[PDB]
Amino acid sequence: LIKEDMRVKVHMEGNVNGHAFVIEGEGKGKPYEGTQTANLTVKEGAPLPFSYDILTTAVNRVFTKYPEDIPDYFKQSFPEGYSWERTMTFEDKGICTIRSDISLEGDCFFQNVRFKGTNFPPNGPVMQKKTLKWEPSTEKLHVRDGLLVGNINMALLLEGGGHYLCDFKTTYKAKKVVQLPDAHFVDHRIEILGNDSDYNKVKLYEHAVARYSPLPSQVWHH
Amino acid sequence: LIKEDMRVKVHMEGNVNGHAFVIEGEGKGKPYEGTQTANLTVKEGAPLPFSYDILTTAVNRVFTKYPEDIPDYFKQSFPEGYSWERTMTFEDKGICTIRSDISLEGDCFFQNVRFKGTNFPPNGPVMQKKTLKWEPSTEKLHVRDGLLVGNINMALLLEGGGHYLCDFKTTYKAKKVVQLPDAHFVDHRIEILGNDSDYNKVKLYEHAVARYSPLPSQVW
Repeated sequence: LIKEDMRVKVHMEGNVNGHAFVIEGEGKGKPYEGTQTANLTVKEGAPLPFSYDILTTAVNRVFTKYPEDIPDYFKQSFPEGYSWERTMTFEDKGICTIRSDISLEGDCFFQNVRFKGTNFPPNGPVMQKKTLKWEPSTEKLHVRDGLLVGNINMALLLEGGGHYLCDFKTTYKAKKVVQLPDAHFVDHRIEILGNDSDYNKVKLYEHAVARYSPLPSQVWHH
Repeated sequence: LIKEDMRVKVHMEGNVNGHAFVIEGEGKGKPYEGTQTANLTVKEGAPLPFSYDILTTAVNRVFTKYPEDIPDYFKQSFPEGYSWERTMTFEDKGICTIRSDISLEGDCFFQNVRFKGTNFPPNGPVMQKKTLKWEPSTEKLHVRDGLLVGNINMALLLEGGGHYLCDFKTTYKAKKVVQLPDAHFVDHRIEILGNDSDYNKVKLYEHAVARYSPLPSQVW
């Protein structure tokens, strides 16, 4: 069903500090390898007056390397697929709320995303476009009320040095009954590989790998 | 100054939901391997009417394995040492604030700890003692305001299933100028190895290893 090589289609409709935008993307990835690349084009709202980086994580946990001893919530969901809802809570009170529907037609995932950012300060790094990138991250995942929940301490590296912090909560919800995993981790690294001056054109990449703690337990448990 | 085998001495003055208590500990560890074990004794305030697990992470990042290419903020700090302050913010409005001073006498670290906990629901997992253990964790650390800060999405496994969440923020402050690391991670596993039913006597272990991302950057 989910092949070694798969395609990606992204539509994103958004609004940040009252600024409306539409982004379209096409990409490819290796689902079992947890890697993918996408090419993003701004259809509306150009030139974006805010940091592109707030958008990149909204552009699919199907692209995560899962070891055999951890049930794969996301690959198991197909062909029905899944959706997710995320809150991005920034340390200066900027907040983003995102919802995405992940469907599959043929070899291509369609990712229909709704993005809203509000309350970013005019002098802050988002509106002044002072971010360089996201640090790589570790997402902690558990089951809460029957759904899969991920939490992350994210940090955007800033021009002139230093970090601008963001707390990520995502709730992932399969559209069919999938086998649920114990608490685990996903290591991430998201990166813009290339862009034009205005970020109207962007080449984006993510690598993600699921795992347990690498440290052995000292106490036997069932 | 830091040998491959080192000693620990713990003194904790505590108060949780108005319950006063004192804990003394003695332990040993391998600073370069990231492992240590401690034997803790409730000196005053026995028996504790809350879950022991809230206390355990309060009971020294000098016991973390740091690779060559990440500056070791904690190990550098000695002989002068370091202190830390942490906020534990639970999903049910329970809150802990903790301060710790870490000094070194001979081969023995002395960890002088003040623990304050408030606003735990009287029918919640902490006051009702329904936690099983902490999950293992990954702490993210970056420099802020000239000091080292770590954040963690922590979780306690519950009797009867599921997790009870707690967000950790820690600020670590060295008592001399040390070379500061770039943003990195510390993976942890804390475990109670053994206890008497009251938790008057607890054997406690932690393992921690510092690292960068295992994923290679695509840009130079």
